Amino acid sequence: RTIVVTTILESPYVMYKKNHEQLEGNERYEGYCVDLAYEIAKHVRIKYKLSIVGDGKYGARDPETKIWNGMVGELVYGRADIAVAPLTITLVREEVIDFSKPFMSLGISIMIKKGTPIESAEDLAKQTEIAYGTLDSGSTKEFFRRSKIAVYEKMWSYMKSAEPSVFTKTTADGVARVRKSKGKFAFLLESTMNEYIEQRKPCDTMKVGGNLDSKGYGVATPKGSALGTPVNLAVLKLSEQGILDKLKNKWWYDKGEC
Amino acid sequence: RTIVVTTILESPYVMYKKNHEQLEGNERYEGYCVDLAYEIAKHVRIKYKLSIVGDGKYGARDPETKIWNGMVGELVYGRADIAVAPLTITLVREEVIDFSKPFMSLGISIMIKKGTPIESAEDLAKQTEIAYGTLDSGSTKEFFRRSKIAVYEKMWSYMKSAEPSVFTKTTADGVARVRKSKGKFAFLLESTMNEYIEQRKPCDTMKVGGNLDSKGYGVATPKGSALGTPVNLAVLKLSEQGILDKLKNKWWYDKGEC
Ligand SMILES: NC(=O)CN1CCCC1=O
Ligand SMILES: NC(=O)CN1CCCC1=O
Ligand SMILES: N[C@@H](CCC(=O)O)C(=O)O
Ligand SMILES: N[C@@H](CCC(=O)O)C(=O)O
Ligand SMILES: [Zn+2]
Ligand SMILES: [Zn+2]
Repeated sequence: RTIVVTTILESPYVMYKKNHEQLEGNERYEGYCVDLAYEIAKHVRIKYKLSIVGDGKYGARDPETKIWNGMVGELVYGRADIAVAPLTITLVREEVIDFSKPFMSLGISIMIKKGTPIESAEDLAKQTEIAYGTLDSGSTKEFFRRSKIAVYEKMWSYMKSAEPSVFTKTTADGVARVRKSKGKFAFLLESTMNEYIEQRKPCDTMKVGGNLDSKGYGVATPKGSALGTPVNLAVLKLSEQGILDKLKNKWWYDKGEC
Repeated sequence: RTIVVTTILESPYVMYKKNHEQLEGNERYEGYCVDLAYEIAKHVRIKYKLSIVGDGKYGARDPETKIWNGMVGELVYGRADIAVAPLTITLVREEVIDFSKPFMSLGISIMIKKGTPIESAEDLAKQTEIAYGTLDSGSTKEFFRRSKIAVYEKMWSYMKSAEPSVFTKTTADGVARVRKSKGKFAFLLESTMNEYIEQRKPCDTMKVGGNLDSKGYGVATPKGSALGTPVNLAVLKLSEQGILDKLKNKWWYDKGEC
């Protein structure tokens, strides 16, 4: 009767509240997906408990063991009933889990430290003075790995072999690396995260250029699960009532520091 | 074995080829959705015949007879197997048909004749010198009808009662009205259509302001139909291989005249 909602610590989607160590259960957390989970659970009429995914990953299949990790894995192996997180709707995932229609629309983007001489993916691909990378084990990495587009192929060949590794284990590590590298590292990440960081002190990074693709995040359920339909309709209702727009404003812009 | 694909004449999604009267069947048509249909049918491995929806409408339920019209109706009553068209994914439709994940992301937008003193929905709502309207029987009209947001409520109250009618029967009639009204009519339509028109001679209209919402178009099938899964995966594959981006470029920008 209490359903398990797997999610991930990723600002501003899910973050610890300032006094979290003095709190328990759902009250430990705040952010866009915490609010999204509350609203969906209210429409679908369920009790639920937030659970930060143990391995801190979004979800990918190990090509050897064929085992899924991350939140995708929580759903696949029946350890979580729903995932409410910035989880990208992709073909390979759609084969093994279900997704609501998108609750946010976004694309892969470039983050630079301000002043960096880079305006586009082409600009990065044609030089080597500025290193660039992505989050490990997520959809952005897979994008470069799978792309058959020339410039992206070129970027992948550079990233796959770059030493020291340019694949970070969290988005926050990528951001720090941009910020500490004096313009010699750029980060490839989703425009939503990029746009949030750009609005936060020290206000030293910015998104450059257009997005590389157009896609969306979806609330996910195990394949064939009974919750999938209600959740989907809940997402569409929140979209049409403007709640999703409201929440984006709340967590990105209303508190903008730059 | 030959499946019926309902669609709608709406530039640049489906248009008559220049010498259509000398042609037959699928060869009569060209445009983004014609290409989209071809690509999906190739992945799903089906033969199909394009069929322009008889009533020229997207789809709405008559509140009296409770009968669905337009392409939604073609699917609901089993006269078409698939719809490939700029058909907006909405809650009420999702109750009676299925939709792939979105193949295009868009939002409601304002089109003005260039020079018109209007920058926003607020600007329209607070004056009456400039009339404004929408397409009849589509999702934009429903948006205003259903909105609980102040400015939009105000716009709806004006449109619902405006005389002569501001609800056009096709998008093209709305555009003509903007173009012939010397700045005294603005049109509320999806940003995709708005963006296409803006790139076409006489180059006398433009999109102003941000979009009013964020949503998407989806390929639609009757509820519970076996084609739904394959079509969905086909859409995600085309998205990830960049075909959808390619097609948008082909039909909007590559041939831009402004
Ligand atoms: N070739 C393109 O412009 C591709 N784009 C543009 C915006 C979003 C996207 O996927
Ligand atoms: N309040 C908002 O900004 C709402 N927006 C912005 C862009 C798209 C959308 O639905
Ligand atoms: N949203 C991504 C994670 C972030 C990224 O890969 O840039 C995913 O679902 O895998
Ligand atoms: N795409 C819309 C039609 C255009 C509009 O309403 O602006 C629909 O599916 O109803
Ligand atoms: Zn501590
Ligand atoms: Zn003729």
